[PDB]
Amino acid sequence: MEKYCELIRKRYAEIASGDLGYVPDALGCVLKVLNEMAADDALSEAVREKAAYAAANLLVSDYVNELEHH
Amino acid sequence: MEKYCELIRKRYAEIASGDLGYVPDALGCVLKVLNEMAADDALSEAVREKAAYAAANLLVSDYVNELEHH
Repeated sequence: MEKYCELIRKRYAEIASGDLGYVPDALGCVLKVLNEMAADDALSEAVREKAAYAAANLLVSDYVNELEHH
Repeated sequence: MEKYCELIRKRYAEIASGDLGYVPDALGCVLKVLNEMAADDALSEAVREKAAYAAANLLVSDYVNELEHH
């Protein structure tokens, strides 16, 4: 937990405490956000690429059934 | 796979084909990128928050041992 920036640590504490809700489909949640960023022309190409690669790598991994997760 | 943007589908095909490398720690890879974005003052606060929330949610989920991953 220590390696994460302040904002992630804050929001982690808030999900855990019930100040924020929790999304049980946690892999789906990360894929949704990474997909939005990858597609966001308002973001730099470097940022879009970083998001895209992490998403693609997760899909090709065995953590997700990339055809049928959602 | 169909719901993802073109960039993610392209990079997925490239990891799968060997035009790009693969990162076996796929959950670590998504957490690293989300953490970089969450901390990036060059990105809008809305974008930072979307990245932070998805990362925090993944950490609190049981997909990752958030203290001891990596």
